[PDB]
Amino acid sequence: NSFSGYLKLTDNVYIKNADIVEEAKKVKPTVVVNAANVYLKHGGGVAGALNKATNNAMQVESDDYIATNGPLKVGGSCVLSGHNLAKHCLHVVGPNVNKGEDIQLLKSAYENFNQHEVLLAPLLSAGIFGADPIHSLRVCVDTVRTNVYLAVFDKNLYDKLVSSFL
Ligand SMILES: Nc1nc2ccc(C3=C(C(=O)O)CCC3)cc2s1
Repeated sequence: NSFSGYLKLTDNVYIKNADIVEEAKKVKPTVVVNAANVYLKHGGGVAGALNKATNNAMQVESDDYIATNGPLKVGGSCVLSGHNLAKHCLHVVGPNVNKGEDIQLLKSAYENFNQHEVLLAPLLSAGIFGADPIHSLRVCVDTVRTNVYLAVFDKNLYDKLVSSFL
């Protein structure tokens, strides 16, 4: 299957009201982005959901990556297997502003997307990380230069995001 049902916000950013787990299972994109933490512990939010959809194969692989390479930096990323969701998973660490991490690092986090021509992604630093989701979409639009398909689960949030752009 291919991406379908997205609204084009800019020349390279698309958005859909969808559960990113269901989009990944259907489309099996070349790259799905995980909203990760520095130790790749996929406990809640989108990370917990993507890891559960791989039946914990993502966490076992992530633990081996950490033991061999050490933790990521905030604003950094690594490429691991996408398992059943994608060819690759790009694990990207946005700042956790609820813990005093600098919001400037949200631009650095999205810059990691530019190494891939097409990605399926969530909004970074939204949810448990505490950033305003409409600010996260603005940083995405201002920073990502490649084609990004953003999936937003919550209908109320999706409608707010689309209204801020159109
Ligand atoms: N299967 C899924 N579990 C989750 C968990 C969290 C989310 C989040 C957002 C949303 O797109 O609505 C914004 C903040 C967190 C999405 C999904 S899809």
